[PDB]
Amino acid sequence: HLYPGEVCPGMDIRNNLTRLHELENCSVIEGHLQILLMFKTRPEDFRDLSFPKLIMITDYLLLFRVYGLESLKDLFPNLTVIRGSRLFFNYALVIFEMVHLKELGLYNLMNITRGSVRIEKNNELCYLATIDWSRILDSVEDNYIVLNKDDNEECGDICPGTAKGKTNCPATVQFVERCWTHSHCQKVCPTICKSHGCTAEGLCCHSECLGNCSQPDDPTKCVACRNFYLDGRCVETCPPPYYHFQDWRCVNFSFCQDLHHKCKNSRRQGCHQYVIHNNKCIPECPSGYTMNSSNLLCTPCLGPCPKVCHLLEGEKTIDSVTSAQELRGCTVINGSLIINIRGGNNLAAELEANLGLIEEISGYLKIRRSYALVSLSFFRKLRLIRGETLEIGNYSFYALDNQNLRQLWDWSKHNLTITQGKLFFHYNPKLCLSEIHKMEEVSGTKGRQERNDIALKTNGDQASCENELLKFSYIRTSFDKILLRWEPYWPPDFRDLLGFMLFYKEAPYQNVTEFSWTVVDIDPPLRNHPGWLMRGLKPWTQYAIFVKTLVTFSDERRTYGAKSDIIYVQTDATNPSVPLDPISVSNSSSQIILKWKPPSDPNGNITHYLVFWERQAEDSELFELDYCLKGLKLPSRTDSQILKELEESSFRKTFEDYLHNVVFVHRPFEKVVNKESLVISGLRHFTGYRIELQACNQDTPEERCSVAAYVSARTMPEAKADDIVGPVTHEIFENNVVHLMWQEPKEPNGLIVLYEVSYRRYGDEELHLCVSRKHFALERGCRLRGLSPGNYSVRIRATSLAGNGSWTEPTYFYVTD
Amino acid sequence: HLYPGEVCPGMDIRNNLTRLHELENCSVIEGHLQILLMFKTRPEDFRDLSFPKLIMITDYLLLFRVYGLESLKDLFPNLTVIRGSRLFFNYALVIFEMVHLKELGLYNLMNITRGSVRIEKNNELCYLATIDWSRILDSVEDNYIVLNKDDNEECGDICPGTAKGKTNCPATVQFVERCWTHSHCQKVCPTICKSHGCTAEGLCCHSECLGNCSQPDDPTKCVACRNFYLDGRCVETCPPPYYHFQDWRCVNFSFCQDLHHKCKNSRRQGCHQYVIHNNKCIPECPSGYTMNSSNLLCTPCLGPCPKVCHLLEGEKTIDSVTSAQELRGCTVINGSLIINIRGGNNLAAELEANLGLIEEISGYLKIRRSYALVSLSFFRKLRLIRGETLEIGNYSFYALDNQNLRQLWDWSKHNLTITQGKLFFHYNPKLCLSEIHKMEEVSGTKGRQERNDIALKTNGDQASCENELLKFSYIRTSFDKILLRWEPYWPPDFRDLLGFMLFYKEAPYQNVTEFSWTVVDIDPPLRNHPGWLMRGLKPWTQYAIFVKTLVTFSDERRTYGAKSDIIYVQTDATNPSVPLDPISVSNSSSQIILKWKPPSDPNGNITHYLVFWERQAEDSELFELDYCLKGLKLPSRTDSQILKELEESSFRKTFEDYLHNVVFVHRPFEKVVNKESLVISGLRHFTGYRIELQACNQDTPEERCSVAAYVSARTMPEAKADDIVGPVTHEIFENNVVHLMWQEPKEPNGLIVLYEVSYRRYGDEELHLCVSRKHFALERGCRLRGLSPGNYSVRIRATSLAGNGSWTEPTYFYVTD
Repeated sequence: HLYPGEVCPGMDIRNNLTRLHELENCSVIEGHLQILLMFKTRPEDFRDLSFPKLIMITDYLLLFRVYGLESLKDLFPNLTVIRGSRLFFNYALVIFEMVHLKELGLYNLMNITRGSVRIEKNNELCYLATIDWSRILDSVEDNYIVLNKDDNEECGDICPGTAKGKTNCPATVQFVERCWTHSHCQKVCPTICKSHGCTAEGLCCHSECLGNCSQPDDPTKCVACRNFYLDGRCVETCPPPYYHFQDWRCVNFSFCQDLHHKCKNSRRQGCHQYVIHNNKCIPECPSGYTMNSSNLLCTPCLGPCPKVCHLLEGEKTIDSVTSAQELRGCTVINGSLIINIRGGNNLAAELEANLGLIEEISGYLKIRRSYALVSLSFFRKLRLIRGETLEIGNYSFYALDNQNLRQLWDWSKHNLTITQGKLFFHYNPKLCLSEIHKMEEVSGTKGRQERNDIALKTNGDQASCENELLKFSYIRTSFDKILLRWEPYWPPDFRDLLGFMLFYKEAPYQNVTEFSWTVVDIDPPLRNHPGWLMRGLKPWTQYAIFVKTLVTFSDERRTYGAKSDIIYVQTDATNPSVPLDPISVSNSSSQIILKWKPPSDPNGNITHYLVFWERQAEDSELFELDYCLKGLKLPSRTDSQILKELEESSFRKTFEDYLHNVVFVHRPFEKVVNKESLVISGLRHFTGYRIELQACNQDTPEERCSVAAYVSARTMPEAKADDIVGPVTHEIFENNVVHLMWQEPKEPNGLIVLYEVSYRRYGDEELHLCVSRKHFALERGCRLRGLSPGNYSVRIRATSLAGNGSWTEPTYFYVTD
Repeated sequence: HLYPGEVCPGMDIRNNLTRLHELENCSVIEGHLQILLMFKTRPEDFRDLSFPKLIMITDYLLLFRVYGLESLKDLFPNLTVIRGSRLFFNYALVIFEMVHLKELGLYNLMNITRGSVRIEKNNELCYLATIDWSRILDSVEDNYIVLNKDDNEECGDICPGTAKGKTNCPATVQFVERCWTHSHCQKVCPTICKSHGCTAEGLCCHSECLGNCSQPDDPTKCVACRNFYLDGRCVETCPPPYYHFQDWRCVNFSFCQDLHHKCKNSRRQGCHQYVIHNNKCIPECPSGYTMNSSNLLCTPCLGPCPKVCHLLEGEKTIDSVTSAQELRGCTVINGSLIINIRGGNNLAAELEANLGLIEEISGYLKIRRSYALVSLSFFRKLRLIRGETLEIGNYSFYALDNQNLRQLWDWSKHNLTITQGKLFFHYNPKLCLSEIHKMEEVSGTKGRQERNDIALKTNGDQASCENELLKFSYIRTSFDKILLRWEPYWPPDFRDLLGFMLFYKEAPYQNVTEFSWTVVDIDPPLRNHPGWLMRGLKPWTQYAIFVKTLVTFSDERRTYGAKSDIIYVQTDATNPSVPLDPISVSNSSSQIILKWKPPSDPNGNITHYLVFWERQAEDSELFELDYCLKGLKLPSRTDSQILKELEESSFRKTFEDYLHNVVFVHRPFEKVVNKESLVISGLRHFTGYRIELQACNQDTPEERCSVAAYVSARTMPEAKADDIVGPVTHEIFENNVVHLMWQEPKEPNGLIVLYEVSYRRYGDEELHLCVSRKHFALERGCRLRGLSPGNYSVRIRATSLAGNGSWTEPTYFYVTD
């Protein structure tokens, strides 16, 4: 009971109202309701149309360009709740371009479980601002209501009550009215119940009811079930032996089994092979599980487990990787496959990932005009071709007009078989007959092929199918060049040899398979080991080299020629480049940190670095030239943007190039090992130092390595070393000739630039005086003259390259009056 | 005189000082002086080295990593001016990474004509901040002086004068000294002369001297010539019969002629074929001119005129378009050409532009492993191959291992000949023997080719060389589909036919040459005109279709098969899409402008538009429902961003798709022709209008076209139409029953929502009152009661949907007391 009708799967009404009355009985839609493209329909047609039994909708509702529809108050008078199991572009209710629509009329919808509402292009619709979307939908932030008649202030939304003081329903927030139509207005239950709903008297329903109820506190009287529906009784969870189905109703095993039976054979278009798992009738077994036909339980399959991908009409054409995406993970293909890859990028890897798990093809495989393919290696696991379905002429393998196809599979490792039909190969220039004969002997189709089945004049013609072997004889290397030699091969008829080809490329690893190369041709020898010499190689790199002959195509038995094996050759090393960014920082009196970067061109492995730091004496003129005479200086020793960027970069690159073809051949030094930083200790304070830096790779056997990079730094001085020590003695010979004998700061910051002497009469002003190095040396101190007799005090300060010093303690001294 | 030595071309000193003394005599360098990579050099080596005669340098000066060089005061003691004719990376003086360098010493350089100075990485160089670059170089804004010993305050730059009051040279701007070394300091001439210079006494030189002079006002005593040098006499312009040479000196015809004689044969590396033009010995004739061997004048050559491009060692390999750029504009190639184009983009057009002007190849042409080439059409003007140089085997044309080569040239239009040697073709799958035989008959090489010269088994095998013709029999079109038929062709042996191929592509123009396509295969008929039906076409487009047979390669005489001619087929038209963005704007009482855009899918040519505008009556409830009762409303009728953008775009695209496969079949209207805008006239003021808009393409023969797009608008009202007209009459029946008989605004803005009446006692307050439509209709005016007797005035205002009106004139009226 609880539903007079059945459940109707969602449909797509279009272009005729005769399909709309299919809902004459059913009350719940376990699909989506879409009504669109209704042009000839007139408003008089909707006057006598209603679906009062429709209550529950699972997925969503869509309306688009339905002429003659004025309001839904009659179409869906009892639509209670939209479950929103599957959303339409993240929308559970879409109303788009609904001309002639005046008002919604959905006054019986209270709950929308998922999604938002998108109403747009409704130039006639009114009654939108009078809707409490907060009470209807839990999360209203995803709404979209624009370009309507209520966008501009034009809708006179009037709902019952105003003639009697605005009764029959309340307002909410500014306090604004909420109403659905001109006759029916929105109903809001008390907040004391979240979503169970309330009756007319306001009494709340049972916790299991959703939206509406008939008798308060009765799970058997709900109209909608919050969790699951069961024989007219809402329940939180379906007890055994019932399984939750479609997220809203509970079913027995028999129904799911019958649906699966329908889906096997008698359900072609998009049926779901329902299997029971985790007490849920899921449409399909999830990842890492398999379906067992006995009872349809998603048992965890061990390892790769079958995923049969039945093809539509038994034929699929793979043009690009996107078409292969739909086939991803399919191990067995129940049909025939066609490959027509004309172009793309980085193929044979994504294709291998998507299709490598294929293990069987029921029908036939056909490779046709696949220009970008180079090999069929991407069919990693392909083992057997059933070939139950055969093309015209009873063909199982069809290869045609492949330009770059060079091999099918490695037949020293791979196994394959074909049951029915015969092979076919035409217009495959780069595929020799050797693989075709491997197919006749391996696939067991030797007795099946007949005349004209395999083209003997268009397949093995332009291909490279050398069978003999070539051995390198003399190999020597160098820092730049490489000389190569091999045994002189001659075909049975010497006139049929055109020359050799040499291939080489950068080989960082050893995973080179020859499937991007530099080709160099070599003339035949004059009937003397033929060879070639390289010239443009980069030092200390591994190279992959192999030589292939080139023989003309005589009409007689093919002289297949010889191609050597792939070998790896490593170039020698040379002296590295200059280390980059040498920066020196002083943080102590004798500790200077040094930072740098590895050279841009190591040209080998950098075994050790080399740092030379030498003490630099101070400048000569700082000694014999005065710095306090009139006129001096304190020796305080401490697209245009893109175009200019390219110009500067090219200038720097030009100088780097100049540094790269130079053609190479008692100071305290330390060899840094595997470290890019170095500190120094035991240095004189505040002294200029010249730092020469080198990078090196070879140490013991006649060591030779890079050229030097220079940088300089000065250590931090000592604030104490410049202080004056010793009593300041005074002596006058005849007439106030003040001689000042006092010790010099024999440990200064570099040197003593000048002295300053200041003296002051008691209660009088102090007068200062300079003392130069030359004057101090010649006088062995300072000489003062023209001073009035009395008692004075002397303040002496010393200056160095660091800066001004500290005045000594004022030793007051009295000259006779 | 004026120069004891000759002029030395600029060189590149490197790795040994033995090349430096080559300047023992010459005094002017008409080149560039670069000294770099001097490692083993010691400072003692520079002690006894000087070049006092060097005065004038034309291009620039470069120093880089010259160990042992302390200062240039001895190297270049008389370098007066650097002309800077050709700059090094926009720098006329580069000093980079000069270790051991202390000071510049260039105290005799005054003028730098062009470029700036770049001094960088000089951790020892000082005397930089004491340089007046403004006086030296005219434009100093391009200087670059960083990362030196003067960047940090570490150089005590001291220059003579301080011991004697800073004399012997002045300062300039803060006022700062300018000096070159510790012994020689910069000399600045008085501003009264711009650049002619001054002597020791300050007297200015002649206007033609540059930098320095010996006797003031003497053009014959200058050291450098401002404009041009001539036999020790500076001159503004060289008079005839002398021509300006190298921008600084004048020469006779004999010298330029001898230089050209040296250049033609006995000058291999980079000589300039000097020709006299416009009184200048230019290195080469400019664009649009030619060289005549009689007198070497750049006469204007008529039309394409020869530009012979002699090749280095007679062999050039073209790998990419960049390699072809160097050959651009060359009409005759004196050498041999090799083509090895392996890849690229949009080839055969840029290559044709760069190389299409070639008219002759002296040596041989060789196309080898050119995988990306499709035809030799880019050799537009190639006519004759001289073939004086032949490879091994005496070959002139060498084509080898070309995968996509399909034709050489069209031999109904092109002409070609080859003098010496024989042809060669091997491993050209897509080139049939027909063109090779065309070559044997056209080039005149039929008698030269011998056995094994042309491969008969590896050229015309995989190619498409159909010779017969196919004629279409039945062709009919549709709006979407196309059905095609042709005459049933059968080869001589019916078993050798595999099927037909059909090609079609979008064909906007008719310049289709079949050289991007969609291929569809067709099975042979059952021995009944074979044909195909199309399904995925876009309406109203022109299609290029041609059918090519596919016949197996029998061992007997080739059944070449038949390919039809390229034909152009145009699909039918259908009803267009909806017009985009319909916007309506009101700017008058009856004028409303309308704007829109053409439909996105015209599906033909839009002959005319269709606009339907209908008057909409006002809402019904506005009449019978009061709007002034207690409780009312004034009817004031007026990466997540990327993901959401893609979601919205896909939603719109889904609805457009829904609109695209609909499968199609008395109002005042007007057909707009070839106009996207429309205005309307003669409309009631402030009335709702519904506008239905359509696009159309077919008019007379059973017209049918797009579906409607809707939009609505309202006209602007009249501020006068709402005014009240007519006297306001009053009458009291028994007891102050004030009846107000006055005319209604029978022409309102939509309708009269309500009236308001206000009356006031003399010197007292005014009280207002509403009047509803129903009350006004039933009372035929207003009724007033409960009013004290006396003299009053009435103010009446009318309201409409536009808004509040204007109160009428207060007509004071007296009721009996």
